[PDB]
Amino acid sequence: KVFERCELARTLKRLGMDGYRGISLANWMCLAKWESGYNTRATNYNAGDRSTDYGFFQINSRYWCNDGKTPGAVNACHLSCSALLQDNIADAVACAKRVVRDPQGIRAWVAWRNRCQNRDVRQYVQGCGV
Repeated sequence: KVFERCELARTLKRLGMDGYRGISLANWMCLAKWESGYNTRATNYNAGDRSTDYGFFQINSRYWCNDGKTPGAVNACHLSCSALLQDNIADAVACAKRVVRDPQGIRAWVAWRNRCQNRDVRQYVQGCGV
């Protein structure tokens, strides 16, 4: 599913993502925009460590989900990676909350640091009424 900007903003909000652990909704939006363009079926394989990133948040299989084909994988989110390619984002949001509970916070995602950190991200939610 390819969410439309404000449709995702409103949903992330009802799922308690706005201000989750100090992270603004505009920031979760910025991450999602650069990670998948709001596409829940997005995937990216990493030849280096043989892992794959899944979903709109691009959650990696080496540490967060189990896809059954990644060496030395840990399943911190305790979920099949396939659960993160679904139209219903409840599981992706729950697993994103776990990722940010770690010391690094949202800085775990390189795209966020390169494209969102310390920048104006208000555009991501302006007009959504959130």
